[PDB]
Amino acid sequence: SKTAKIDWSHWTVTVPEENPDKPGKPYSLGYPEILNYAEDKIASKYMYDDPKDKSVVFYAFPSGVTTANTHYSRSELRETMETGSNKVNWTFAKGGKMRGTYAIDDISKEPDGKYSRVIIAQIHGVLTDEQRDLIGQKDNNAPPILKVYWDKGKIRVKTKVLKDLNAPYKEMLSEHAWGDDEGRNFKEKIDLNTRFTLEVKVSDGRMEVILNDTESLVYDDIHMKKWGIFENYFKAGNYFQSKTPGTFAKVKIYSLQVTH
Repeated sequence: SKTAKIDWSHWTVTVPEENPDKPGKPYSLGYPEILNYAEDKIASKYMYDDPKDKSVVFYAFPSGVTTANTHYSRSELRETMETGSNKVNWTFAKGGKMRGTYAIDDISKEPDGKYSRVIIAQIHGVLTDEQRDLIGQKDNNAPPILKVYWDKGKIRVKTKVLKDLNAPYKEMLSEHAWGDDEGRNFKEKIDLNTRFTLEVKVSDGRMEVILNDTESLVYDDIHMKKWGIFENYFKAGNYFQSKTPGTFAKVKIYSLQVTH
């Protein structure tokens, strides 16, 4: 192929720029209009081809336009395991694997001279409509159980923990029941402009993140078991973790594969 190996039939994209038809909401493309990204006057600014090395660039920066739970701007893919649908999602028991080949093509520094941080892969929980309505929530949001960062020359992983292990079901369904773990870093330093591979392997009660098919960070304790009540979708691209004026990142993806 002349372009990156990304199966567009299983992703939507949200970008930093406002949707003119939904003031205050970021522009997005799903299937099949997402295939037109190179020619879309809005999206092609933020998701575009590098034909020289067959990558797709995800370019993001603080735009002031974000979605409801989001807080930072993004140029990022959201997995649709069923082409055309947001509502079909997977449990950890069902499982899933995502493989991507990435490079951090460019990124800003913060005023203290340290690089800005960027989230390049996630697993995001999502409530079913039945769960949402059980607890009376305004939308289907649920915590990002996995966030994978590029952070000052390392790949860093953050996961969620259940704060109270005897919390009842309806409490467990709320984001307030889930806190952050302490974070874990891969040993291998990843410089800018360096291809690396990420693989995320999810199965019942178990989440594994692999860098360059060498080191694995494995999550398999009680919190992964408790997390089984959620459905999930993968995310990949550039969820940019700064609002400092003038900051940005560009994340290249050469290959992206999801299986269930």
